[PDB]
Amino acid sequence: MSKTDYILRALSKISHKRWEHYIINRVVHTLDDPDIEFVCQQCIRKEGHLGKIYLADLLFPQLNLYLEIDNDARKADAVRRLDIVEATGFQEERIPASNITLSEVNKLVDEFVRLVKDKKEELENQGLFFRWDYDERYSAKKHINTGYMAVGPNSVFRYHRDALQCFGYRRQSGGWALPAEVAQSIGLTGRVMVWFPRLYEAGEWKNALSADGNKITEQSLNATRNYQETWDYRIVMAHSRDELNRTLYRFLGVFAIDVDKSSDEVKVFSRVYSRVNVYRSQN
Amino acid sequence: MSKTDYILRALSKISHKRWEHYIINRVVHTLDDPDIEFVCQQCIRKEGHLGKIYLADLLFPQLNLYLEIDNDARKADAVRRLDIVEATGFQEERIPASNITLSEVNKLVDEFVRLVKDKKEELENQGLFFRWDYDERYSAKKHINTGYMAVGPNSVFRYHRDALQCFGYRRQSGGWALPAEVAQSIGLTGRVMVWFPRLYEAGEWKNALSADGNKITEQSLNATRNYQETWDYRIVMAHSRDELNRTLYRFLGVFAIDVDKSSDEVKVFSRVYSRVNVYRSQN
Repeated sequence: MSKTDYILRALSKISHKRWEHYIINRVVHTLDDPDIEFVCQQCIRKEGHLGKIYLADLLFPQLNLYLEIDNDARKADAVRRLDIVEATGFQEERIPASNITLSEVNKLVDEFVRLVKDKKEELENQGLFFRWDYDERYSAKKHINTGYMAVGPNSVFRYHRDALQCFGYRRQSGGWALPAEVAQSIGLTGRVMVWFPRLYEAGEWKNALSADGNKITEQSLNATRNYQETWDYRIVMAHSRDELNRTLYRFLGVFAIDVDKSSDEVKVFSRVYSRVNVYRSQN
Repeated sequence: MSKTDYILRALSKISHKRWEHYIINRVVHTLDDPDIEFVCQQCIRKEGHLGKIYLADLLFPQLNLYLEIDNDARKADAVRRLDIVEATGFQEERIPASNITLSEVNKLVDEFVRLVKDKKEELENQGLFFRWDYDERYSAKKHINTGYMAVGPNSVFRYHRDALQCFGYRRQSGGWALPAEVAQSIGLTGRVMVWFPRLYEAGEWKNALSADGNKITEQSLNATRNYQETWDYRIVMAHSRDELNRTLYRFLGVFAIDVDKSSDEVKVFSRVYSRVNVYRSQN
């Protein structure tokens, strides 16, 4: 789907909520910068472990900013396809969709579009800002540039071959063991794999994700596939879906078996690191 | 329906056509002037007697400007509710919805929004520009100010009492005879009425409007209501409908019986004047 195709669907998909459509459409158009990513109607986890999902109306991946304008339909469904993103150290600006006039409302938008304008001066003054690159939407490139990978809007991957490239894949269905070299290089101590899990009942696994974002539970339905956990860390790239029901893999963080809580039938993994360095064979 | 309610439905009703929604929404927002009327998806007759209806995407009543971006669904239906407007001496600017990039497309919008910007400098320099007045959307006020009334977006009226006020109604179902005073005052010579016709089969009349806009045909179904035309001019304010199926009365022009072509059963009226002065008992 083309960038414009993307841009044109983004602005036009918000016709349910009339107030939201205005304010979204105003700001994006107002701003008139095609070097700036924006996401619409992205469900979200916010600061503090709450298990509560919020709907962010505008999110700018490349600045840690989202706009909120104050739904159980979407929230329940996105969760259902793990279409969530953890937006921590993400600035929240807000706009009230009640008890206000347009002349004030698009004053706020006028103010907020300055933020977006000004919070990009910093990232350009500090040489951290990298112009929106749509065609590398779901690739490694960003991550190899940065050298690390956090939970966020950025760490999403179309295919397995795309996340494994951040961990030395040169050539990857199911799981991939990092070579002991890279494992140690990126600063994980042990025996380490990337896991591409389903986080629901699927074939022979009834898996699950805590509301927290912080505990994976996995339960084998078939028992000939009960096993002993030999891995010290799992880097988890969970199966999830688009608004258009396409498969993406979301980086959930680096997890590790909780051994007391775990069993042969039912293992429990806790989240240990919410980011991870990425491996380039350098210096 | 509130102005904002209007403004917010206007921008948000265009989600069928993705290219159109962008360009509409860009320009209106881009322009950011609440002292400017705009209409969306207004079907239209254009220069030269063609009987061909076009869809104008943006129309600014208070400047004779509409934007077109290049449908049989709407066209057929609007006609069906006489939701047409004759836009003559109306400037046409155009934008191609095919074989173009966004960076160019919103260049055009950037240019076109200058026109809208600059074609309002004239009407302010020449003291003719009167800031958008939504709550008098369908009233007489405009017309009493101007002193005359043309076919156009402006000459539309919620109730009969609203058009008859332009012709001396002080207090009006069916037809209203202008007093001989006003008839002569506004410069029509004869015996003159305002007609509020249905322009289709309705109860005891199978009426019709030529594709031209220029000939009303009326045929009595009941025959005890065949009559001799005694009126010299009919000022016609035709029954029509909103996008939301509310009744409005559109000024079609000043018409007169074509006597050769007419009959007892079936009278034919031709359009003689496409505007009309309006009566104030002055000087």
